[PDB]
Amino acid sequence: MKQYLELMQKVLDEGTQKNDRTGTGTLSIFGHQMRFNLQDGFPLVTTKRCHLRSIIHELLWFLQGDTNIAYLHENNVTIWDEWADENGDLGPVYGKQWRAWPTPDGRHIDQITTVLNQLKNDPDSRRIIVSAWNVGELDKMALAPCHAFFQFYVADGKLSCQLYQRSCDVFLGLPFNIASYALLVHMMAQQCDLEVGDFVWTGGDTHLYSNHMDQTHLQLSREPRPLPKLIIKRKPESIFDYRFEDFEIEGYDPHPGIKAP
Amino acid sequence: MKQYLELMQKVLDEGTQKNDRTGTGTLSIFGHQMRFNLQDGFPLVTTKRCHLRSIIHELLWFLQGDTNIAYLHENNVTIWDEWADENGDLGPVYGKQWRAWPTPDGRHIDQITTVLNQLKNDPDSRRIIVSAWNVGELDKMALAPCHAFFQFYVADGKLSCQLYQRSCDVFLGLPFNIASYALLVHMMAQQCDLEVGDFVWTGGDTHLYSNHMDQTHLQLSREPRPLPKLIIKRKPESIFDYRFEDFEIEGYDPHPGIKAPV
Ligand SMILES: O=C(O)CC[C@H](NC(=O)c1ccc(S(=O)(=O)N2CCC[C@@H]2C(=O)O)cc1)C(=O)O
Ligand SMILES: O=C(O)CC[C@H](NC(=O)c1ccc(S(=O)(=O)N2CCC[C@@H]2C(=O)O)cc1)C(=O)O
Repeated sequence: MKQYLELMQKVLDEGTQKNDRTGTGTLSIFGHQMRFNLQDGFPLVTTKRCHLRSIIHELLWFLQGDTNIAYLHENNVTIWDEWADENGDLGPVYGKQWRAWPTPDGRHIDQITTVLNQLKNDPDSRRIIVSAWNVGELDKMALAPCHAFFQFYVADGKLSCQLYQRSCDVFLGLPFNIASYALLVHMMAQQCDLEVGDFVWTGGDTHLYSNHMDQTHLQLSREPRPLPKLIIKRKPESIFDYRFEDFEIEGYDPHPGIKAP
Repeated sequence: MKQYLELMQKVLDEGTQKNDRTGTGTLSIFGHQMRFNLQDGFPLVTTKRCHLRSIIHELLWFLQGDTNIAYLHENNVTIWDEWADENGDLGPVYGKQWRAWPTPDGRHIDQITTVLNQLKNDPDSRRIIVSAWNVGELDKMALAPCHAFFQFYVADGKLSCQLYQRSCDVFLGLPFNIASYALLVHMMAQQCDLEVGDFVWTGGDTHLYSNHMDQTHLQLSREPRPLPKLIIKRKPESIFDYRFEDFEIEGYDPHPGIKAPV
């Protein structure tokens, strides 16, 4: 996508060499922002074929508050396999904080239900937020949240969302993360009778791993294609009732998938 | 400052006319990002006189974990007065979350100390973060955090920081918030023997209140002066041991103050 390819080029040109916790290098930058007007098309990278199937199952899994990979396993989505313990558990990662953030008195807070009620009853609210950054639960997680904090906003009947991503793997994670939040905006907009607005992406530590450099060079030699259009085929009773078969992507004409280690 | 006036101009050119929680109208945009290279000078707005005195006292108060206005009130800082209850309490706002976020199992996490240690021992960490957004306690607070989430980054011996401000009062709040975090970057850099890098400001709901519009256009008719300079005169034993008198600003020559209604 244009913005996505300018970000890759900027990391290559301006990133500083760093050594992560695995001893693998990265070129990284700090602080970046991109804006996707969702009325211009669904923001699925076209410079490499992305597989929406895994993006869709992961988001649905998030919304159910499940942190066990079984459901992902049942549908052949393997992106979380390496973090899962012997029982397939991840600890209280994304989903559990979105649906049941634990409070000290033993209660739980459902941020998604709060957000839907804020969108329907107080759309101008300046605090329509979901945070996965539960400081007191970080040590229990297989991984601290990367896409960690998001906010919704309503103007002229359009629903926008901004994500603060504290850590971004530009080649492998980003394409997935942008599509995931664009997807969520379409679903929330539908449940709230709103049109779609902008998806604003903000990055903190934004990096390209050293073993993604051939792939990055290959991807940057390709020209982006017009964005596809997302179709929701059925409007469920609630934001927790979507199914994989409800989504269709039309006009998606990507360059070939690019594998990365 | 150039970045600040450009943001004012962006809110005026693109903003959507809305109504704040109290009705008082707002002009707002959603999503914005700007950067201040702290070696260029301390980012204290020059197009209106700002008092750094209040900004300094508030930051030392945050760093102590204090949520009562007594300290501020004693030092003639009244910016939090309208939110305090009859005993001066604000609930577990900013400072409490920064220094003692309560976990489900009964522990408390001191996020400032955690960040200080991560900067000294693992400066390339990608999770050098402080969050004031404690979902479980937001409704006990007198106000939910505006400057809600921030992250540190280290490159070429310089310390940078990015703030996610979910709600921004551009005219009244912003000048204070920018100087506040820039001061905090200086203090942390001093404690870990680093140089200052950039302060990255990101906005969520970024608005100008309708009764700040003439003050905003008055400010927009002025030219930004050269940035002042920050001189810290001592190196305390910890990030929690700074004193008001340890900070001096030099070369601050602003245009005249502009009062406005909160
Ligand atoms: O689509 C598929 O089935 C997977 C194909 C493969 N994707 C990835 O490895 C991939 C995709 C997303 C991610 S992620 O950043 O959203 N993410 C989810 C798993 C943990 C990880 C994180 O935060 O570190 C991490 C890795 C790719 O080449 O895109
Ligand atoms: O010096 C003084 O007493 C303040 C005078 C005045 N400043 C402001 O009103 C001002 C300063 C800071 C803020 S703030 O956004 O940082 N903030 C701190 C008080 C509660 C408020 C909030 O979260 O809503 C909000 C307003 C100014 O002209 O800068």
